[PDB]
Amino acid sequence: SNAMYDTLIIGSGPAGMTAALYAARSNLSVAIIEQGAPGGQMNNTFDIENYPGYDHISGPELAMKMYEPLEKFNVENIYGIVQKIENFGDYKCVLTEDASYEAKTVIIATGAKYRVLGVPGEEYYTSRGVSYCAVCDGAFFRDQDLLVVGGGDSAVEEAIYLTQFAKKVTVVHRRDQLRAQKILQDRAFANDKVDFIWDSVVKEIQGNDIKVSNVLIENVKTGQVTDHAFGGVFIYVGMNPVTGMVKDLEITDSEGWIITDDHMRTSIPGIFAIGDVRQKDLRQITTAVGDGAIAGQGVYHYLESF
Amino acid sequence: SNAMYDTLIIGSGPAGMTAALYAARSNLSVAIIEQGAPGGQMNNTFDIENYPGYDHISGPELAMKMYEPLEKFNVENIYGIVQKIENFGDYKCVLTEDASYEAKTVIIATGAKYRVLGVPGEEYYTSRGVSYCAVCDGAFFRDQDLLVVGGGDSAVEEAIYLTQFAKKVTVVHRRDQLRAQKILQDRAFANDKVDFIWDSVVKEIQGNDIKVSNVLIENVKTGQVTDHAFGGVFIYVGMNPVTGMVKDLEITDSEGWIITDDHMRTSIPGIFAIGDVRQKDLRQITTAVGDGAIAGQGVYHYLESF
Ligand SMILES: Cc1cc2nc3c(=O)[nH]c(=O)nc-3n(C[C@H](O)[C@H](O)[C@H](O)COP(=O)(O)OP(=O)(O)OC[C@H]3O[C@@H](n4cnc5c(N)ncnc54)[C@H](O)[C@@H]3O)c2cc1C
Ligand SMILES: Cc1cc2nc3c(=O)[nH]c(=O)nc-3n(C[C@H](O)[C@H](O)[C@H](O)COP(=O)(O)OP(=O)(O)OC[C@H]3O[C@@H](n4cnc5c(N)ncnc54)[C@H](O)[C@@H]3O)c2cc1C
Repeated sequence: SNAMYDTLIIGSGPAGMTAALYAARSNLSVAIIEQGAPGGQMNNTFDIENYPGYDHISGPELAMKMYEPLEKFNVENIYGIVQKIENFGDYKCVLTEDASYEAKTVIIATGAKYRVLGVPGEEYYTSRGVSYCAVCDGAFFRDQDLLVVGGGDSAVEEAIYLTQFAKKVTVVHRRDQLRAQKILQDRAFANDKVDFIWDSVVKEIQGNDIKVSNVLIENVKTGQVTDHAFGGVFIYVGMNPVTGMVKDLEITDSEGWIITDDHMRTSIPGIFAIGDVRQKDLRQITTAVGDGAIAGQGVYHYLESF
Repeated sequence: SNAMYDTLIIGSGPAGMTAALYAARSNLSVAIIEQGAPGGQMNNTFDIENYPGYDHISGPELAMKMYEPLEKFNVENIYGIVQKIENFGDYKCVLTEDASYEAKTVIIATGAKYRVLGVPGEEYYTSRGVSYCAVCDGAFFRDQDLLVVGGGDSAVEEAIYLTQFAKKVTVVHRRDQLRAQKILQDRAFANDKVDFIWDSVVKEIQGNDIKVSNVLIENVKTGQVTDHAFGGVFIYVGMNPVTGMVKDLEITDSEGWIITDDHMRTSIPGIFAIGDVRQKDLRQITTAVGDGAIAGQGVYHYLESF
């Protein structure tokens, strides 16, 4: 089994860990290849209040509470940064920067990464006033003032979604026009709680080491900086799926997200994808948990029908 | 909102409760109509070890740990047994045996019910040696003897899945032939750890008030009873989706499971179905949690595009 696993799972987020739980619980050889801390994007989240069974919990302690039940089920944890996964039909290879492992099934759970703005203080106050997920932390900033960065569909729709909690939502954008659909533009201009600052760029995010308190906004045309008071900032600039190690396999779309079906299975038989690395709409721990369960239990079926 | 909810959720299992969590967290009027105890089929499960974030936990305490965070989010809990849900386009009605409520969206989370055998002691030792779910409690009965009831695809495949933990698996069936596919029949006859008892019916399940210890098996041809020692019994006879209150809507299949797509939405716009009441393959708390999250967050989108 060391020479050839029943399942190797690339990634240790909620998805990968759930697939490992189900697959190993079914008495299969399971190993997770993880670059760094078990938890993924979770280790960057202050508080989480939309995972059922937990009123409130932080990223790291929930990651550990998901990881520790794996040792009981013989999940072998392997450090590594996967560079390539190649298919051989009856078996597949997964290559490290210094090792390489064989498995009958590969489950891809590498997730994605929120693109960033490049602003001093955004790293600092991330998940403390800075957020890239309105569905995620929007309910924490009730009756406060929020700043939304962007001018596409994502920024506008996430802004009017944020109107469900905040007293006011202002969006910044480095231009005088929106590139979003005219329907959502009209919907935004119609909502009272949203106003916008045109031809401007976020210069720097400032707070009191605890929360975000204010942001310095620079105007691209004039060049002068003015400070504004905001309880929160939400930025959406796009996201990067971690799919560099499956470019050879033609399982991704144009933007690089892996294509699967109801059963988490890929156009390549034996390889599955779960979680946020997937083509999907709602990217949450609850969705990654559903997904991971489906792949972990599907591994047994694929192996049995052999 | 009392006269017309943003969302009414029929059912209080993991699915319904997760949809209520997400929908209410998005600042929407949410009420759950539940017949009885919050938890659904969970309140019948001894131990659960495949829900991420919890090493081991019982049905009731996990149900409560999922329910209590709802009061914080203004989820209104309404007792009732839904008899009919009718559609009016912009709005829908949900009828009790004595009341009736209007909502802009209905989420159907009524789940299903495991059909039973009608045997004395099966009720008693349910989830204590009696189980209707091999994926669920199969990993508890490692290196023991297990009895599988049935002769279709479900019984055979669940039996050879049970070979991954048990030392031996014997299946009972009231006939001399199997009605399963010949491929799975051959696969079963090929496995060493499975043997079968033909032309027999389970007469009664017996134990020590804690575990299942033995079962009395009657032969349909002779009529004589013989006792056999089994650590576990797993029965699959089919399942009944709770879809009596949506017969009018043509959203079910021939067997009565609700048809949805990726987004949990039904052929009827505004009505969603989640959890085990759905047409799906893997029915777990993790799948119901994914599903419920998707519907709860989709309610906001459907309402906004109005
Ligand atoms: C600021 C912020 C706030 C959030 N708020 C919430 C919230 O309120 N609620 C909520 O439910 N979720 C929240 N999330 C999490 C969100 O749901 C994520 O999308 C989710 O954690 C993704 O899970 P996943 O397992 O699919 O992917 P991830 O957890 O992102 O998986 C990434 C993992 O893959 C590994 N990996 C990647 N490439 C390689 C490689 N080549 N080799 C080896 N390992 C590799 C990484 O090391 C990491 O462990 C938040 C995230 C962030 C960043
Ligand atoms: C013996 C047993 C063992 C199990 N073991 C496991 C396990 O190991 N792991 C695991 O993850 N899960 C386990 N389960 C649970 C399984 O995953 C279930 O399929 C799951 O709980 C279904 O969730 P759901 O919300 O989709 O449906 P359910 O939880 O079944 O939803 C049923 C709910 O709908 C309500 N309802 C139905 N009709 C009406 C109506 N007309 N009006 C009002 N309310 C109505 C009921 O009152 C109930 O609250 C087990 C279940 C059983 C019975």
